[PDB]
Amino acid sequence: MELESSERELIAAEAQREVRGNRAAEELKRSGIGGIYGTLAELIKVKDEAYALAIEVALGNRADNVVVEDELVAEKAIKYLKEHKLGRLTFLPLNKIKPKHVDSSVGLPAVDVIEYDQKIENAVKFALGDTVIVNSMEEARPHIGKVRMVTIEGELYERSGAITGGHFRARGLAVDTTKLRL
Amino acid sequence: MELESSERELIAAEAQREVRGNRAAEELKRSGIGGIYGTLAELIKVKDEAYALAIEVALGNRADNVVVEDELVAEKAIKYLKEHKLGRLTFLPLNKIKPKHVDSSVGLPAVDVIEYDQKIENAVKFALGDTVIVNSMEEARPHIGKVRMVTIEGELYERSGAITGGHFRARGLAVDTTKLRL
Repeated sequence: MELESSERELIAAEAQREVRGNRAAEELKRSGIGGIYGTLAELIKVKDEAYALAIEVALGNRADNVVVEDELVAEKAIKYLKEHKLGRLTFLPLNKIKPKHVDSSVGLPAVDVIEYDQKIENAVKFALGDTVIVNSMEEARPHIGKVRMVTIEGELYERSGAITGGHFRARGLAVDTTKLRL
Repeated sequence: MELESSERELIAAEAQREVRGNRAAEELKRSGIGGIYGTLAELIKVKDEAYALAIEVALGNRADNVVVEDELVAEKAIKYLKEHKLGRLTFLPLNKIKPKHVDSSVGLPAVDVIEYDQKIENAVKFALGDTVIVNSMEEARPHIGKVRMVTIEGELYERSGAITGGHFRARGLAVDTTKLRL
């Protein structure tokens, strides 16, 4: 991230996602259930640090979704979660999950700035396939409700028209600007 | 909820949503910004306790979304959140937000079991407008990816094909079945 504020935002966003979310995905890899690939967070790599915040924001909770071979794998995994009291997960079955697509030239498709195994493409395009990265809130307002957009600084415009904004980074304890304790 | 397990699930789901989520919506009502109606959680009432868990699950995080008059209200509110370091919110602008609709006879439309002010209908139908309530996971599998469904016991099938399941209720400390301390 170029700006300090952007870097702080990214660290904060990442920290908050860790607190929400459920490490149960790890326990699933010891269930013996085959056909579980992992979370999108484990499967997607950002190609360019300039878009790290945009991709974190555009993935949002989808980062914690678990990619699986099919709906049978999902139902088996859900039984395991229930039996072992491991909370909840969202599963993305490769044969069912519907890819989304960009249908405009408003900006840079988010999928262009990530790397992932072609095998899980349906899951990746479901999460990020119609997301476009734009530079600011100004260059976004005309398309609210018609294009999914994320700004470089981390505002999110769902295609539905839902708008998400504000700082990820918290206020924290105040720190004297004066050097009162050298 | 008929079953004890369902009631426990509902309490747990509600408690978990409270911990996630941000009470910043309350601070917004003191910003002087007009055209803010409140969160969907404050605006929707369940008509029948039998569907309380289904509606909690089908709303999910949308329960914390803030309904506003238009995108101008959203952008003003986002500036306020940033200035006062109040974290993030998702806004639903009534003039932009896209209602969803049920296009099948698979089961009971979720909107049929709630009450809400007609004024915010676009926001409510955006969240719940294509959700159908079905009785179990069995009566659901054929339509994975073509109908948004929630089971009475709280599994969620997004129209995309994403499947969410598992207990909301936590294991907790073990409790002797033996009466060892009368």
